[PDB]
Amino acid sequence: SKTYNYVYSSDPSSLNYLAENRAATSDIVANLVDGLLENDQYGNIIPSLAEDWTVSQDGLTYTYKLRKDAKWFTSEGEEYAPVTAQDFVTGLQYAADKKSEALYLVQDSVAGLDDYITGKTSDFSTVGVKALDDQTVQYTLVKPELYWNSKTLATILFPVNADFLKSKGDDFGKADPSSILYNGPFLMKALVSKSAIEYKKNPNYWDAKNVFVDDVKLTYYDGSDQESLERNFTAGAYTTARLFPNSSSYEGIKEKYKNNIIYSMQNSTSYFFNFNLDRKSYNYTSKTSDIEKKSTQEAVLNKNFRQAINFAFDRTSYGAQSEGKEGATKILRNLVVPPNFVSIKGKDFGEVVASKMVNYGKEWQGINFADGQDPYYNPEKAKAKFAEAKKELEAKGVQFPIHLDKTVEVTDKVGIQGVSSIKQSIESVLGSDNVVIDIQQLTSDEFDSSGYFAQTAAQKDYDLYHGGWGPDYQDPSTYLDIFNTNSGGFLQNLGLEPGEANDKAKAVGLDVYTQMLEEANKEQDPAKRYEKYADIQAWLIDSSLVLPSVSRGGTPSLRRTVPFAAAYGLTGTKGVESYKYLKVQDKIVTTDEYAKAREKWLKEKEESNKKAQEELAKHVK
Repeated sequence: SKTYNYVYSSDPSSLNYLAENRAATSDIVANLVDGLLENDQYGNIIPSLAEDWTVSQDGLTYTYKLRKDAKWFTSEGEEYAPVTAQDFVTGLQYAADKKSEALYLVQDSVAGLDDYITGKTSDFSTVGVKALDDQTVQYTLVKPELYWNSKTLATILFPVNADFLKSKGDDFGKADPSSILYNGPFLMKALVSKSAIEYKKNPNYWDAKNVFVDDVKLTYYDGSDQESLERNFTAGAYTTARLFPNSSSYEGIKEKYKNNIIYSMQNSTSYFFNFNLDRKSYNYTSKTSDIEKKSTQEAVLNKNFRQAINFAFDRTSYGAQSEGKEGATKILRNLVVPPNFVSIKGKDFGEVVASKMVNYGKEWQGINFADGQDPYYNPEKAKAKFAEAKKELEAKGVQFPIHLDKTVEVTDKVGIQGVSSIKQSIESVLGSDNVVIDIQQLTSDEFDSSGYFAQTAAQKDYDLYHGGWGPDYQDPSTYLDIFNTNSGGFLQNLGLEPGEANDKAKAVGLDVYTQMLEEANKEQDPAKRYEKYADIQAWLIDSSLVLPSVSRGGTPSLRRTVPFAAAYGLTGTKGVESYKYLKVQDKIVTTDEYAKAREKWLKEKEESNKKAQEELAKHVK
């Protein structure tokens, strides 16, 4: 038997792929449930449960033909029932009925779905998903979406068996392998909080031939023993290992593995810092007075203040805490939309955003948004912006310094160094008589419930947050919509609730931002549409409501995985998240072997993408 062994860091709150928008859930379910389409090794969208599909000439009707040999299985591997088109009707009705946190992916796209979710109608037969027969599912959209098929790689568009769902009721989708049915490459054999996630290859999966490992075992990793990754790799227990050049052990590791260290490419997941614009919870704070809390509440609404923090935040120093001195810039990401995410007549998105910055003030003159460098850090600009913020805030009675709470997990030693670097950088540039970053070290449970797994904006217990977005579909709106005041998926992390559009959101212009998103979304020509989203991304950078930080990837590893065997996707949950396609080998890959494979993959990706674009036209009516 061939096994992949490594670690995981995030336990899921549930397995409810229809109701969750957290990667903690979809990273797991990517291995357990398939949707209509998936990815190949090159990022092409290829058949999954749907063996064929058509789109109408007006772009509003998508029809999918499901393969007859796809079945649902229990967690023990027993066949439950064939997959049918009705399962996609069931899945969408359930996502709507449960008010899924990912409803923004479909609520404004599928005909009638907004009316049903919001109570304008009560009958799901008016919603644009239909099972025409057992093998044929048909979606009806409100407007054309060239990116619609990419959306089927998001879990809210995955199927569910209605009888199983009914039998389970509120038990459906709990963090228990028996809470869902399986139609994907693996069965979940173990899901143990703070201990293990274990997958077993499903021998009767419709595409079992493309699953090259029989078992996947992930041991819980809390960040307290970073040397354990290479230690267990070298002992033969892990298949891969992420290296930490700051560790005392790195000198010896690099001498042993001089020809084996492999750096991954930066990918489309973007991280950024944001502020809590309407903080309600103060369990984790170093502030002791209402004047301090009100002073911070006022400061985070002040644009000059946010820009001063932006220009005082040394991203190189931050990156160096995990990547070491020489690799410090390899992870840096300077927009929310990756600069190469789309192109506009051959110009990259980030270049167009840079072009738009000329209208947002001298403080952005000459900015370059390329990955892998820090265009923000600028102490003299930061100090000048802060002086302006301080005059504005003092006129309101604000007391200085402004204390900003940032949380970190007590066991997460690299994360503690990261946040310590941001404290040092900001306080060094602006002065601790002006800003203090108060680091709150929390237990796992406290870190989870005040942050990523908080269920309301009111439970967010911090002034600064560091989270990120993985794109759900191939359009800049997947990133830029997450701050809109009507339905933004990231709004709670800013302390705001979708719908409200309250005084604080208006104070920082997020209502204007939301209106801009609405206008840009109406544009159907891709070049024009992308140009409008570039202006929207420029507005957001200028607003400094986000402080772009890092991406995933760009990091060193040792590997016994076969280079570029796995699936890859720019968006969705069927790429690197999936252990389908992945292969393991005995030999530790060399840097030179990886480089040769990378150049081969880069060349083949362009050829394959061109073929894929050709194949697309055969599907119109």
